[PDB]
Amino acid sequence: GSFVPIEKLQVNGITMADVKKLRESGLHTAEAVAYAPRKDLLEIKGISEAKADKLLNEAARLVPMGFVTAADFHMRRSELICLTTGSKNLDTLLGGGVETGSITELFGEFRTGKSQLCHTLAVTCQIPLDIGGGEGKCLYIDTEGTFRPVRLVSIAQRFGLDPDDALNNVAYARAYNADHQLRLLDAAAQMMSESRFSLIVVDSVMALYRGELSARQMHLAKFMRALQRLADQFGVAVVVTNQVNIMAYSSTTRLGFKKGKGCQRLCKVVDSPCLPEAECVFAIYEDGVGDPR
Ligand SMILES: [Cl-]
Ligand SMILES: [Cl-]
Ligand SMILES: [Cl-]
Repeated sequence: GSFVPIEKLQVNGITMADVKKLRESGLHTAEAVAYAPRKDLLEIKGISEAKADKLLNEAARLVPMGFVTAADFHMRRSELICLTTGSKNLDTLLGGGVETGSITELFGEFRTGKSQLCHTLAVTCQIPLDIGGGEGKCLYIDTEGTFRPVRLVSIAQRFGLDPDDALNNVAYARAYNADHQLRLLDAAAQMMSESRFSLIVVDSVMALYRGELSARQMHLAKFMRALQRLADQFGVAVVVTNQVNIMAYSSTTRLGFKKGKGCQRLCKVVDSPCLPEAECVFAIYEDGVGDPR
């Protein structure tokens, strides 16, 4: 578990009925309750101002909300799960792999390995922590109708998983428009509180554009917040592709992809608040992302 069950707040007066309203308002985790703005709670038909306090205080008991030393914070970060990309080179570039808790943006032109990396991740997020996995399910939001379950079979076997189980562990959803894409997230909160997910994939967030450009950006920004909110509330890793700034601001780790020779691909760290601006070379294989021969 990478988040505190909201049911743990049903004490000292908090009822199942109270939590029921919280869930209904979209809070399915203690962290969610802990990170919710007081105003949001108060505007919930049924929650008293004195009750909101009860909730906040209780949640704050289960979820850290105070100060700690930068030294301590460093330690905690070093404990974050980093999902393996399947490539030693790439994992090294990312200081271990895809960092859970924030958004990693995969950008570049079509056929640069972005989608392939997502297919691999959809599987490695399911494997044992001991081997760079997240022992959790994957929420896969596809806006281009390019996801292909069959590609995951070969990948699962490569990691010793039973293909049937691997495909069963991926909650797939095709989004047809921005409002739909955003609507899918609300349902994801519910699912994630019912089964352990370790990763959310959105290929690609830029579909958000298909005079009113300002409206597009405002929608894109709202979607990215929702994604980061889910990362905070459930402690999962989030990867988003971007076919080719709201993205530079929202994304934590931004990786640029270019096509290399043959099945080889290049990946450069474009933005990161802690990773050095370096680049590596990885490859694409019938059984997922790996390192060059
Ligand atoms: Cl750090
Ligand atoms: Cl490719
Ligand atoms: Cl790609």
